[PDB]
Amino acid sequence: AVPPTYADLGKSARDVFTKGYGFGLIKLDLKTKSENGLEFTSSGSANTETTKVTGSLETKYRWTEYGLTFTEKWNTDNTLGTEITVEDQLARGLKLTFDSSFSPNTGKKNAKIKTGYKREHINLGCDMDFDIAGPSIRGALVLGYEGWLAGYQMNFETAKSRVTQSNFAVGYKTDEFQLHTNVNDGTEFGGSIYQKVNKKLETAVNLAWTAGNSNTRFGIAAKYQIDPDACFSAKVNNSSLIGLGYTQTLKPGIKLTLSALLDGKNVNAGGHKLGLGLEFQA
Amino acid sequence: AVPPTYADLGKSARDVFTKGYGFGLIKLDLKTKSENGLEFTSSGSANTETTKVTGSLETKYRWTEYGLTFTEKWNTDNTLGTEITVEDQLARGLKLTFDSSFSPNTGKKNAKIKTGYKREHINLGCDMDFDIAGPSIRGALVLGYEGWLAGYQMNFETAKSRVTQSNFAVGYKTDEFQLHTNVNDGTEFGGSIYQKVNKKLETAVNLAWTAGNSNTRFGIAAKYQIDPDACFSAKVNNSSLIGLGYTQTLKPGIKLTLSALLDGKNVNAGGHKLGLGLEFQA
Repeated sequence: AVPPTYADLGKSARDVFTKGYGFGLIKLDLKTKSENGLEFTSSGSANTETTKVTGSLETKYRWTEYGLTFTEKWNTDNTLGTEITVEDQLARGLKLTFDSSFSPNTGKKNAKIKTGYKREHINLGCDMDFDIAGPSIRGALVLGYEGWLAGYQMNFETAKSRVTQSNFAVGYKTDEFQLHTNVNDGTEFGGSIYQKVNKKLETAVNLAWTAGNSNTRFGIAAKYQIDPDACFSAKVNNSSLIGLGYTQTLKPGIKLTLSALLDGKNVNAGGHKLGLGLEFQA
Repeated sequence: AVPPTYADLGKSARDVFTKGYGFGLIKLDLKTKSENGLEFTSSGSANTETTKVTGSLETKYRWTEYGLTFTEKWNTDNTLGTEITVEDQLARGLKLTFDSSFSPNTGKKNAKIKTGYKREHINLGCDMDFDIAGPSIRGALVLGYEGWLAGYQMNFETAKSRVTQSNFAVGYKTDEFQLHTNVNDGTEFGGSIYQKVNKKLETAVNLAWTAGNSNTRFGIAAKYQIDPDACFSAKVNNSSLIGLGYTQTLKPGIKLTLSALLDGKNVNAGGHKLGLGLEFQA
């Protein structure tokens, strides 16, 4: 197989915890993809406690004839963004992205070049961040061998002339099961198991702990596809948090989400938080 | 005083009937705004009778140094739209709007120029619709004299080369009282009284009837601001419809509306119409 990128090691397990829940938010997501042409994505988020409302729109065109993508982004902080991508064009599995950002308000310019090469057993990348703050280089390599996966990931900040990030991951990955472990910066240790237990049930267990501290954090989560139109998520962690999430397809490509976060204390006050999401695909 | 535009004759009364009700819709609006800068709204609307779920974004920038507004709209059905407005710029009370619509999916283009001039006693407008169907021109004039209002409104469709619309209105307007009458096309007769009865109560009566039919339609409506956070609307018409609407600010910038439309008939056969609106304002 072609292995995942370094960032995607452990992603499935991460998804069982993160998708299906949006506590303290009212979320609106709109997607309109054309079989032959423009793709439009907008997201809008109200935080129900701060009354803050966030927004972003994205326009993306695929010229699938020349392996090209052009994207334009806009958000609520007046941050503008363009991204050009070339994939599979100079060689199979090579991907080159130029990404530029502009902020009319502040005049903050950012540019990035991201390069990726992947093939059977190997997934490499190298991101370059051009900045006033200072250029940094992020490199990643994932090697795979009969279901096993080994990866290394680094960041170099040129102004401080020092690696400021050095991450290792080891894992094992099938289509029904995933083991992931990592240590960031010789300091943060993490592990996860992901299980596709049947056609209707996904489960995940997550662990995290830190050099020099004897405590351990863990979470257990599930996702149960009741039928093709309804989906229940439940998760607990050892800080005493319980998350619940329910997703209902109302009409093809329209889904509605309710979620509740509950704490390990009283319920006659501002404890258990709520969330609502509506997702529309065209 | 500067009189309203032709379209806004009778608006207040119309508002008592229309605002605070959304029967057979579930609506969700998330908005953020800035004195200097952007204003932004993303919207989602389910029609519970058609099962149709609609989604919208709108971006507004007011450059009030140059009398400019730019507005940008997007929806699910692929329609895009821009509106540029110049006001008070060539002369006091002059307003010019440039309006374009585009469909990435239909290829359907629409363009409009709307011009308005207003000043003491006079409000005149002229809208040009540059349609494939065919250009049409709408003109309007409203004169006022000591609280009285008289207006004429016409539309010319260039493909049929004939006036297809000829409307007269006569009215009397104070800030606590409004009388409006009109006849459209020598055919549709209407009239309305609006009363701001106190700081908390608005009332409206509407009449409508049609040449060659002896029947009359009428409606009575109220709008009662219970306190600054809660608002009740009630209306009845002589088709036996009862509308109820209730608007509550739950937290500053979060407003919930419930509304019911009830027939005069059995309530155990599925004829009542419900609605729910939630607005989130940053």
